[PDB]
Amino acid sequence: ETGDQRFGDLVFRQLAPNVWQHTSYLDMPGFGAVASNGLIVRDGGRVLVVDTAWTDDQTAQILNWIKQEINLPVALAVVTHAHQDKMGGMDALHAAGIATYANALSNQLAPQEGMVAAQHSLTFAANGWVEPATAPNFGPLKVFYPGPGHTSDNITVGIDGTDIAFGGCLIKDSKAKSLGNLGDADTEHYAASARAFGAAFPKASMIVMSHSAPDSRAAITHTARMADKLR
Ligand SMILES: O=C(O)c1ccccc1/C=N/n1c(S)nnc1-c1ccc(C(F)(F)F)cc1
Ligand SMILES: [Ca+2]
Ligand SMILES: [Ca+2]
Ligand SMILES: [Zn+2]
Ligand SMILES: [Zn+2]
Repeated sequence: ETGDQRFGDLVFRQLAPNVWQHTSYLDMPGFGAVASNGLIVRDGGRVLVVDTAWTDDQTAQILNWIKQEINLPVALAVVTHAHQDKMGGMDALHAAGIATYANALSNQLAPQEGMVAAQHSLTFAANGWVEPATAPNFGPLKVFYPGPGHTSDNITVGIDGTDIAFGGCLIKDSKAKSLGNLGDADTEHYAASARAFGAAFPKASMIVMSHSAPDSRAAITHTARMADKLR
């Protein structure tokens, strides 16, 4: 709590001199607020965003918070897979004139998932690293596709010059008792994908994820341990 800022429906937490976490909440009618996290990154004189909020209105609130608190232009956004918690606000980013980037497969699945596709598609080598020509001027964002897990399209992001990596919805916290909704999951490859994310970002000590508070690297090995049990 203490330290967090609220702006409309959203909550913001500073993780590092130039990195903040954004949290938005879906109101599940019977259940109440379900939190989802993304990241905001100040890169010199511009801002980069990872993930939308659940809805367009909430995504607009992120951008307005950036305008109010950082007052630097948002140069691009990258969304980490084609479900509502990470791509629900695409229309808001587009309306705001932010260039948007997603895994090619996310963009291909988006219509069927009821999401709006990003403008640009990222592609990935066999070793999981983004093909650099598809991610121009990403500054410190290092984008890595670990393999199928939470979904087949899930990607992850590390921030150069920080100790932070973002596992999105693939990674659960180190006290988690399950892997959550596995309805679109690849149960066979999940564990290796979790470990691959760990290997991509070997010096990250702060692991940020969609549905828990930032954790140590314990979150990675813990998720992989649970995932091992799906085979
Ligand atoms: O199941 C979990 O792991 C979990 C745990 C805790 C909080 C959220 C989630 C899952 N959120 N989520 C992911 S991750 N990908 N998609 C969705 C989603 C959820 C609801 C809707 C709906 F309610 F609005 F329909 C849509 C998407
Ligand atoms: Ca919409
Ligand atoms: Ca689905
Ligand atoms: Zn999902
Ligand atoms: Zn999620």
